[PDB]
Amino acid sequence: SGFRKMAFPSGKVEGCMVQVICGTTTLNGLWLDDVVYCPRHVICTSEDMLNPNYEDLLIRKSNHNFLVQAGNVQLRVIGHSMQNCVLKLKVDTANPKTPKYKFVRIQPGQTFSVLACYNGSPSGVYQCAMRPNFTIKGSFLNGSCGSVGFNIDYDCVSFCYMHHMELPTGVHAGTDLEGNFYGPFVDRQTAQAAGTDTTITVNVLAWLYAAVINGDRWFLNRFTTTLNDFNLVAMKYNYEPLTQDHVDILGPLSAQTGIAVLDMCASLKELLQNGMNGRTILGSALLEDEFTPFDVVRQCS
Amino acid sequence: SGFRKMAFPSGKVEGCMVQVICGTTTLNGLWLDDVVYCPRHVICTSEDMLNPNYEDLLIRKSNHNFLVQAGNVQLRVIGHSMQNCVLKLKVDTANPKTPKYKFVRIQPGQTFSVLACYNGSPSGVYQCAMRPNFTIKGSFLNGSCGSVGFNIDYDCVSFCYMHHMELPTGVHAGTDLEGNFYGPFVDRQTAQAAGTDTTITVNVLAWLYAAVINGDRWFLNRFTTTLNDFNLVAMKYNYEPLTQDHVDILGPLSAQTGIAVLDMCASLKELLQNGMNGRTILGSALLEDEFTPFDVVRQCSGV
Ligand SMILES: Cn1cc(-c2cc(-c3cc(Cl)c(F)c(OCc4ccccc4Cl)c3)c(=O)n(-c3cccnc3)c2)c(=O)[nH]c1=O
Repeated sequence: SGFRKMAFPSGKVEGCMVQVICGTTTLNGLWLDDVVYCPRHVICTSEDMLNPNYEDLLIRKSNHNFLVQAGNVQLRVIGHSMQNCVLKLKVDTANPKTPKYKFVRIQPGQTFSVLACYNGSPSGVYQCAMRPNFTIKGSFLNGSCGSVGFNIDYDCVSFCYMHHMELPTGVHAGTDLEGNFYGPFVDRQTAQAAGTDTTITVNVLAWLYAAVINGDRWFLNRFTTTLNDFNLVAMKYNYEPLTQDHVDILGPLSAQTGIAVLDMCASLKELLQNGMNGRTILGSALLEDEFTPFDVVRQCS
Repeated sequence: SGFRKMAFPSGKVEGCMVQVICGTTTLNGLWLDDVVYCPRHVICTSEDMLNPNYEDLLIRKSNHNFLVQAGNVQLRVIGHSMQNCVLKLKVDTANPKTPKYKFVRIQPGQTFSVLACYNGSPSGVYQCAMRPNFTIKGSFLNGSCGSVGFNIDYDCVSFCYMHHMELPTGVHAGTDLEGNFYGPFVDRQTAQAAGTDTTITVNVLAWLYAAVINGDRWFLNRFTTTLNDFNLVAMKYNYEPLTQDHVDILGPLSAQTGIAVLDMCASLKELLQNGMNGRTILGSALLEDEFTPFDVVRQCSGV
């Protein structure tokens, strides 16, 4: 048993991380086939960052302005192009360690693993989730731009995130591997603030089901609730509204434990009202919201 | 900024995980050079596990009782021997993906990454600590026996743990890569429980320093305690004693924040008595103790 926040084995992503240098800038790149993906703000000076004209800055760049290093091997850039906020460096060598991969855009509440990298060198891996305000609560230092988030299914690596910036509140914003930002954020040094963050309700419910599966039942009660009555209460605690889609994806966990989804919603309503009272659930003194219903069936059932 | 429970990149270890079958038992092995390491209890049946005579059981076994699958490529076992509780299986081929490595034994309070595997295929990675009662609070399902714990220094993998069994309270027991158990446990189906666990005090203090570094500062105060006054309070809440060596390694965090160690102990003592009751620190409603001072420095300042 036991239930921890497991990240995916990072081996297939480590083999793709490289260092991209342009002028005074050093950040990370993702080497897949003969393409290196990195944030397009690699081409900026600090003065550009307030209102960068990325099209104007890139057209002034030549291939030899970009220094790419994979280990002790320096790759030769033979071309470049921009796709949304991601720069794509064509190189004369395909990465022999290129795994089976594909690019995906995830939705809030979805989880993935982050391979934090510095100077193209992987340093640590951790699991996190896309927040409802489209930020992630990562751990990033200066130099970590270009780090990627991912899931691995069987042997296919689905890249879903590339790290671009840290917001003033210490939270992090980025793009998918097609250069499209998650949320209303831009790669500009102007004033940007994430909206109010909320708890991922469907993930908390899935986590309570995993608690019942592992033998924790102290929080259940004899109550039920309607869907609308639950949302009116939960939204008073800054929880995300639960939808019928969410009710449906919890069915397998409801059928495995014999506890109806709206019955577990009644338990959560009471937990929000009473707190933990010194107790814990799966070793946590608060309600965890970064385990998806999919993740629960994976590590548990 | 930000702080999360961070594991080492597991790639150098993923390339060493193989599957080991003996009869009906299936678990994981560590393939380094031309030797595959795995728990010795793989040779036991359910009736054997009740009171095993390992030297007799292994003597009556053959190289042909060991099926070793590395991905889809079979590995011929050309020899076998026991070192303590770890079975060593000589194979015909050295592992081409063998990293620079060494076997080390860790102490309670030290942390390491665990690559949980199932049928020789890596499934997930997570960071944990060797508890003071020599257990680890891991996440293991059926078939994870043989998963290893490790740290990485530069390019060198320091293997420190191999998973053997789960205890009745849901915690886990295992050995170093030389077969020596962590804690007072034996690899036999018998009645064994873990001792009263305690909180790793030096790790909590380092974690509170990481909180200060990230802007969570409400728990600070102007007061100082003594190492004797603090340890008298710590023993009452099942906290490990704070030694002078623990204060010394918190030194870098003390200088970088301006919070002397015994000031942070005054903050910790007040948190121990007055509780938290839902108020959080680094998004946690309890005191985390699975980050060493070195973990904090590596993650918060990249030193
Ligand atoms: C040259 N250079 C720069 C970086 C790098 C750039 C950034 C970064 C990227 C962009 Cl597009 C920005 F608009 C930006 O201004 C943020 C800001 C400031 C003031 C008001 C509002 C806003 Cl929004 C910052 C970064 O946030 N980080 C980072 C730091 C800590 C944790 N995580 C990410 C790092 C790098 O890694 N390597 C490298 O060579």
